[PDB]
Amino acid sequence: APLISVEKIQKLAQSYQGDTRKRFTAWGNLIDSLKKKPVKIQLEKVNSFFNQFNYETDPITGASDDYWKSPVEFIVDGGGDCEDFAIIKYFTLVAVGVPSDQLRITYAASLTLNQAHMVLSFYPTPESEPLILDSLESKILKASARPDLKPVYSFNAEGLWLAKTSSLMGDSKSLGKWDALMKRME
Repeated sequence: APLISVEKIQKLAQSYQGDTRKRFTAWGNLIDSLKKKPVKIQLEKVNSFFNQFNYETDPITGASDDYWKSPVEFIVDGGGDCEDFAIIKYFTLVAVGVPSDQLRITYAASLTLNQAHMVLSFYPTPESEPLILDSLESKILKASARPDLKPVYSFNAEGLWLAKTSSLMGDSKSLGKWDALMKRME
């Protein structure tokens, strides 16, 4: 189960220069600063730190790009699409100590944009309404406060779940891009 660590990040920073090196250093400092902080602060600061980056879209569809970026690729490129934002936020939150089973990257239909839109969902308990960490909204809001998002499926390092339409947990590796992304991280 692939890992982000401050030590790995510090070494990565040294292999780059200029603003790219600074981005790696800032990412590791973020992770160090958020350990043993209140969950809500962990969520907020990971959300806000990454929300500053370049938001990419496919210039033809206006939606997400085909390729899924690992956290290191996101840092190197200085950004990515909505899916890439959710992915780096996920791995960073696991790194600061939020239990992975409370985090599910969520593929949703945007009823307002008329296109797919990915976010990170945080579940206080499995039967709670999730809190939505988004790249097109600075606030973290409950699912019911985001009626513009209709979840389709969600996933993390461990599993895959279809949105209702408790459920059977598929293998996360059956998402080809996700399985490949996690291997790239090894």
